[PDB]
Amino acid sequence: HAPVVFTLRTGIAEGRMVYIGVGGDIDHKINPTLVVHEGETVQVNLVNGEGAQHDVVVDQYAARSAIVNGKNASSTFSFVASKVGEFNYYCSIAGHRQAGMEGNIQVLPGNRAEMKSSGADITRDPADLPGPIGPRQAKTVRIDLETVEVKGQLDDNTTYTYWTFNGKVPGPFLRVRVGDTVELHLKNHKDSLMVHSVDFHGATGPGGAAAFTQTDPGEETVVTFKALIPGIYVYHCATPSVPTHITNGMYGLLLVEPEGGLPQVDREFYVMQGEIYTVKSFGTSGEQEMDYEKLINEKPEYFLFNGSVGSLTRSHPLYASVGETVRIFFGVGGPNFTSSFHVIGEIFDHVYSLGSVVSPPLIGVQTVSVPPGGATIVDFKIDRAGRYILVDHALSRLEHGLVGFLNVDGPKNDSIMHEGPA
Amino acid sequence: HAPVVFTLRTGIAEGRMVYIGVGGDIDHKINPTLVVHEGETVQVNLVNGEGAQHDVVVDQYAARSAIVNGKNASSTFSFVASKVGEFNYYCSIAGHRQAGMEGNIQVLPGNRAEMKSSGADITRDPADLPGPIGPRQAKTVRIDLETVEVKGQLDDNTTYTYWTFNGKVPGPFLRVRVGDTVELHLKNHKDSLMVHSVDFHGATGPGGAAAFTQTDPGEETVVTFKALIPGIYVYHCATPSVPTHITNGMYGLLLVEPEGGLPQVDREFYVMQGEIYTVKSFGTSGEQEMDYEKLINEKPEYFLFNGSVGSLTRSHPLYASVGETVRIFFGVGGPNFTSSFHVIGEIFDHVYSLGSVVSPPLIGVQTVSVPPGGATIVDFKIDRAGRYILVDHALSRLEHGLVGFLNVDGPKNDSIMHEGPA
Amino acid sequence: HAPVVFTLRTGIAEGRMVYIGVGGDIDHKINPTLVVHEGETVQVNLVNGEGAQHDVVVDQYAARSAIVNGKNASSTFSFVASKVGEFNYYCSIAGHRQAGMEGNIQVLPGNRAEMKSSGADITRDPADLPGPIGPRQAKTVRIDLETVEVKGQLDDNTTYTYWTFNGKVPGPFLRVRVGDTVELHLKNHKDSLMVHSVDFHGATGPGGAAAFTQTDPGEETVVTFKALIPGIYVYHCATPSVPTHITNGMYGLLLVEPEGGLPQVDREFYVMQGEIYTVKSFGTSGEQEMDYEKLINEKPEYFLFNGSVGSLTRSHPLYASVGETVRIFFGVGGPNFTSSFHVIGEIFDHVYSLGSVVSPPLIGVQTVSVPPGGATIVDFKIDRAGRYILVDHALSRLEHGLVGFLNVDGPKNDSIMHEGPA
Ligand SMILES: [Cu+2]
Ligand SMILES: [Cu+2]
Ligand SMILES: [Cu+2]
Ligand SMILES: [Cu+2]
Ligand SMILES: [Cu+2]
Ligand SMILES: [Cu+2]
Ligand SMILES: [Cu+2]
Ligand SMILES: [Cu+2]
Ligand SMILES: [Cu+2]
Ligand SMILES: [K+]
Ligand SMILES: [K+]
Ligand SMILES: [K+]
Repeated sequence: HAPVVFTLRTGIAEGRMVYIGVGGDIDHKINPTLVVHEGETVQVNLVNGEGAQHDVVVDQYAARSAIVNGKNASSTFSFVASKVGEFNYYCSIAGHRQAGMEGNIQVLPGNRAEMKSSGADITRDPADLPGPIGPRQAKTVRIDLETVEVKGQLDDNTTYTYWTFNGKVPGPFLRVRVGDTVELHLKNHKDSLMVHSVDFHGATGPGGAAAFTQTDPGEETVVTFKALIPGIYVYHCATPSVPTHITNGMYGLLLVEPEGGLPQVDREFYVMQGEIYTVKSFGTSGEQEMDYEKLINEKPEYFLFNGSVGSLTRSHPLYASVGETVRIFFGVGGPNFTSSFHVIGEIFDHVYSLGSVVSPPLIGVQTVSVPPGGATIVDFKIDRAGRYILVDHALSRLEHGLVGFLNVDGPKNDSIMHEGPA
Repeated sequence: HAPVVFTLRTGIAEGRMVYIGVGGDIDHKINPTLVVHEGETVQVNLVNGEGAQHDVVVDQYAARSAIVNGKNASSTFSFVASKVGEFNYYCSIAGHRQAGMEGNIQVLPGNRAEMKSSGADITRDPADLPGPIGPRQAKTVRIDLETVEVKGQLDDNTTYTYWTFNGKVPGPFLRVRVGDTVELHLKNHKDSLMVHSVDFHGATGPGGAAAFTQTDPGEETVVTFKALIPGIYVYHCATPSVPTHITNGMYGLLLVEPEGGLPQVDREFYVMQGEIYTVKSFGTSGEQEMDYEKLINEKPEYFLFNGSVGSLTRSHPLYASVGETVRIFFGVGGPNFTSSFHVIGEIFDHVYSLGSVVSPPLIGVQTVSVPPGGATIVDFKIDRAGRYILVDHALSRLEHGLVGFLNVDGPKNDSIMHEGPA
Repeated sequence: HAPVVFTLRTGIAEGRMVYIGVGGDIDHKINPTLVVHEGETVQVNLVNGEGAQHDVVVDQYAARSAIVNGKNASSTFSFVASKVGEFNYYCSIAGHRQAGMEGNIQVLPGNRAEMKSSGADITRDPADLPGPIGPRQAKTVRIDLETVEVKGQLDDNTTYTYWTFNGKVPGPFLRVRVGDTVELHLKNHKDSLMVHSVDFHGATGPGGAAAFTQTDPGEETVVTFKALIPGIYVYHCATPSVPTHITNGMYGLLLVEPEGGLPQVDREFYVMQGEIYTVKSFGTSGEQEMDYEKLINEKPEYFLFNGSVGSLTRSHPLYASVGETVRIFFGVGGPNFTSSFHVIGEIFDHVYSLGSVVSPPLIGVQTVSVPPGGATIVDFKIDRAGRYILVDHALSRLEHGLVGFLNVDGPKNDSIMHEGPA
């Protein structure tokens, strides 16, 4: 999977100069044992706590941080845990290892256990969308949405109150044809504390339907609307506080197909990015709560593909085969951040700028900016095997949970890319 | 209009466990009375101050926050104040109401009073722009700007020292034809403390004219420059500190029309987005001042359309009628934030990407990313009535002042969108 | 060149009411002497420290700040230091000058000394790139990169440990033709602490080559890959922590030319933007260190073109002649911020949107958003003389080191732009 990340701050604790764990399974632990599995890439973040000179050296891997001099000075490093066994990490500054700066890394055989928590799985499988529509004539299409507030899994051993369409994040991928009439039935579950609604960016009229869909707990609201313009549209709850309903999970995509349909492709995926603003820092376990000051001042703790940490890496990666042309419908619920959407190891053959399905897509593009409340379509042929990586290329976000895998099976070496000279 | 928002934090004050108001008319008040008008959507933000378990419950409205457990934990909720009267809000956790956590919501008949302050109205009416140039050959054209420093209204009961072109924000919409020779006369009002100037993105040469227009208070500067390339351009003061002059209000748009003009439209509108960085938190009344730390580190307090809170909702909303084709000239003065410009309930028929007027517009677009120092043009046919909502879809900005209304009269229900089934 | 900036906070120090220097050569100095050279533009930022009313008045220049009233209230102003000599600056509030609020501005003849420090010059000269490839057929091209960790100059009297391709930032501009087979040899210098590697956005396959290029210090890695799709591609180090390797300087551009080559142009330039996250605030001299909290929370201290403060203003400005058509290859290493790239005084004739070289470029564009992990190409005819200014139009970044000069010699006044009436 992604690197396993450990943060260590230096300090004086239990009477000695030591390292102290930050977050994860090591939170506030003195000289924590870092437990890792054979073959994992292990990342260690060292932050200087008290202002003495420090590093971290990993005894048999010859991996080390840079030296860190003043308070807050930091160094980050990694190594592949290729050998099972127990290995010391320690500070190499004169006297510090003797003063107390030493702990263990345990490299265990086997695979890391699956993520678990007391929360429900609220992730949307990225293969979970309707396929292309027929060559139909326009018609009336009934859509059902239910709004549910649910304790969900946010990360291993970490939970959060999500608010969702149909129990997952993003909500259902809706797919209709230009000219269709949509008849929406919105039910707000009876255990909901809040009113919920929906605004479709592909709808024309008051609140994008939100003026007709403010729905009390236990009740239903119904609204009919015409789909007048093809495009790939975000939709989201539109009940005040709107950025609050959105951060909690109430966002989705609505595709309005052009008359002829989109170009035919072998496989399509559904991916949306959002932020969560928790009182505790990213990586702290337990029951997380929303922090309003962080929300309104745009200070996110979690950045997420499809609802959760590890959603598209461990829970349900994308899977395709070599030679397939693939399409990702990519949307940004937000509420706030522009995504720089990129698939590492591949190139977008076509990018539907700003979600326009009528204009000719752009050709041969590495990375696309997608604003919150915006969506695009990217298509590309997969020429060869590999683990391709979905990222927002504001790469600090990798460490706030933002990473997905597109797994394509086949040989490591081929004529498109291979080790060694030509 | 837009929800009336109240922030309550919990804590201990006057010898009891209580709610304490934050900002607005309730700042620092204990168990404050929330005064509200019939028909308003009321939003309450609860932030846990001291770490006991809390909620807010509105007696008779069946409206409540989620329970908030640790310090900083937060819950936002809203409700429509449909019934006139006096209603209790209280904490439902055992003992907390008797302990002192209770206040009153007064729902008054009629409408909320207008916004007032000891500041001048510095807002640009969105219909305040010159219309299409006729068919003309290119000619010499005189433009007059005056830089004025003025105490303006920022919000209800709140003021700020604005720096402006001609006393409003954005400055005058300038409109010339490609090939025009522009003779710009820039006067700095004698009462200004600062020198002021102007850089047009549509100008070719030193500082986009800024090298020629550094103008001492009481002086006049004159520069002539040719408009070589059609487009929709931002202009702004360019005297150091340029971000300071921009945040204070010194930005506007220059349209350089292409040869046959832009497509004819029923109505054109002029809107610009910018930020203000105050010492005090958004929503705190009184005389506001610039915070330089917040400016250079991009931590805004106010995000604004046309200069002021309520600028395009209560002061000068956009007006149009059903069936009209409408144009928005939309620019970001900034200084720093890219806008995700979106009109809730409508779809952009045409988007002039990156403000290009020569390249073919994109078709059928929900949301347009516009950088600081950039502008765009969006055109759309308004198919039906409703109140349409201009926003930056980084939606936390909603609750920092960034919202606008485009009001279109007519029935709620029609064939394009109506309540109930098809 | 760019404004000389001094920051003063007010306070009580050494027993009086005074101004105190913040950063630069005045840091923590009481009533500091601001030393400046004839003809420089001087900017003073005044920040209220203790809460009494203050301003700053420059004697004889008649330049002053606005009055600042509460703690943190700020006001910036500037003046041109046109007269050599010594001039008092003082607070005009009653009693404050006698209470101690007074210092000196020393305006010296001649030019400011060149930036110096104990660090290596790590800046890429923007003219340092290979020119257009012949109209040859596809072939095998060898590329060599070495990854080196080096103490570099960040600013005058300030250094940082940069991690680089080939000792400069950005790395070498790489230039191949679509269809080429690229044989990349990556050497990691034996004095490196870290493994380093390479991900090319122009490569197709595992990690964009990163799966094949994790290189221990003192070792080499070789990988061959085909350039399948023309485009302007970012490449960067891809060893965990990736945003750490990127912020330290490991980013560059790879052009995969289309079959015909790019349109012919008179002069090409190579510019990249990135951020540095130091423990100390921007403008603090000395040996700087990375701050991981600032990195991962996206709170930068330096925004940089080509590696360093003053890199494109004083060290290696861009130079061209009137009449030339100029091309800038512009990319954002990041790791985090999208750039609003603009050349003050010019307009882009052609913008290759999202870095697509297959799609028709956009025409007549003032400013372009470039995401981190993305690049574009902008072409423009320079019609007349002037000092043109490359900026990211999120203009607070000017004060964080983000500015560049394009120098075009010739007359100040002409038909395109001149002082006085038409
Ligand atoms: Cu140590
Ligand atoms: Cu909702
Ligand atoms: Cu929306
Ligand atoms: Cu309580
Ligand atoms: Cu000005
Ligand atoms: Cu500008
Ligand atoms: Cu004073
Ligand atoms: Cu590296
Ligand atoms: Cu990348
Ligand atoms: K491909
Ligand atoms: K419409
Ligand atoms: K030009």
